[PDB]
Amino acid sequence: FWGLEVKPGKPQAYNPKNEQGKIHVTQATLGTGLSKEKSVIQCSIGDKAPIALCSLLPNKIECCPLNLEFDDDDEPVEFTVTGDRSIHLSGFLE
Amino acid sequence: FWGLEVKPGKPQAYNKIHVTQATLGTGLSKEKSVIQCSIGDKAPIALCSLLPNKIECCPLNLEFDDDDEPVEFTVTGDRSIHLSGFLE
Amino acid sequence: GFWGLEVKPGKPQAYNPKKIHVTQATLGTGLSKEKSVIQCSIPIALCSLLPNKIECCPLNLEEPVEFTVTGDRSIHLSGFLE
Amino acid sequence: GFWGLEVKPGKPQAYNPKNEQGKIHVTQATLGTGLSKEKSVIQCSIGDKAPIALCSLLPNKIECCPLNLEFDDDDEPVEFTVTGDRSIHLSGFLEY
Amino acid sequence: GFWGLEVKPGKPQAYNPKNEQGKIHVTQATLGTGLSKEKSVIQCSIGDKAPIALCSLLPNKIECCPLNLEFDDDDEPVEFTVTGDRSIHLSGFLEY
Repeated sequence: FWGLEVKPGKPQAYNPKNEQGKIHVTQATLGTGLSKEKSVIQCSIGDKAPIALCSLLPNKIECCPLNLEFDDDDEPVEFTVTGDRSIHLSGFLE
Repeated sequence: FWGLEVKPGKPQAYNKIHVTQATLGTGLSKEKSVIQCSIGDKAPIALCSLLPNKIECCPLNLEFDDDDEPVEFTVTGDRSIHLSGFLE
Repeated sequence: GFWGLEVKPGKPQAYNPKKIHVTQATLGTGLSKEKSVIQCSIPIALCSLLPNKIECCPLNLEEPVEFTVTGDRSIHLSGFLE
Repeated sequence: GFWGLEVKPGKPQAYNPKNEQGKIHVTQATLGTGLSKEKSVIQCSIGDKAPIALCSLLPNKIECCPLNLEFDDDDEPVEFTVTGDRSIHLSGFLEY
Repeated sequence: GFWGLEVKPGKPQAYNPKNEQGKIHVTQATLGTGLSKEKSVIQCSIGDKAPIALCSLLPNKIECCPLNLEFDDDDEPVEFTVTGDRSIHLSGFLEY
């Protein structure tokens, strides 16, 4: 089992080399709070333009299935969350 | 086939298992039901969030291993969450 | 290798000796605005469909079955075999 | 190996998997253009058998849904039937 | 092996899978920034073939959706076309 809480108020580096296998990210879940603003999580692989991975809507869509693979070769990964609420990534190691 | 009803309130201990769905249990509560997972001593991670009368099930893709470690499922709200999937 | 199974509401339903991948529940025909839940046993909930909101959902599922559906509408299971 | 098929509403539409060079993985249904707010259901009947609903799309609520279906040679004639006034775009890939 | 592509609206956008070191698994579409409430549809054409809708995102209702598509050296120029005023972010992974 694998999980990471990405906080909103600062872009967050993640290093897949710290995991003993390939990371399967299979879900994003909205963290606690009262904010009704959309929460978007973006991903940049070293210094490339960020790509939006999903978009959660408080009281409508508070989780969504993903199917992403991060390995050693994804040098530094940078996760950025828009909005006032954390996004919980979950999945498993291969 | 594999399935587990996680009851709300008191954290539920568990321990290859493919978890592929969460479904909202019976009850009248309109409050969100969130299921979290905490490994051993680690901070719990939210696995999904179900909304009565809007989203009452969601697809998952989780793997828990043969070794069987210390996993704790915690459900927020007044309603059980039915995990389903299979074993290979 | 298509596969389909309309579970009607009311009394449950058996299964065929020979592997089945169920990958979708779809809400059957009807006017009922009631929640339709489908369940399995070996009695666990597989999914929950809401008329005029969520009328299908993706599944990933693989000795006695018995399917039972809650609600006024049937649920169409679909997928394939391996 | 991208694969896609637009199923038009009304008259049932026959599909022959023998025309594809591999097994067909259908993974998405997407609602076609149109102003109709009526639900769009796509059904599948293989042999002469009874049709099975594959999904149900709701204009301005749920206009696509993930699928995981496999069609091969053995699915003799497949008949797709769409309810409503809007086409359904099936997409996926071929397995060689 | 993370993979991502922002498809901009309006002018169709050519994509070449031969430029990637393995097979492309597209597994999500996410709605780009913007204030437009209009539907965003992404379509795909492989060479000369009529475009097929891959999904349909609804601002403030459905702003991402799971996909399961495979692009290989084939298709050559998979032309992606986005309806609406907002980019669509495709994400997924490479299979080596």
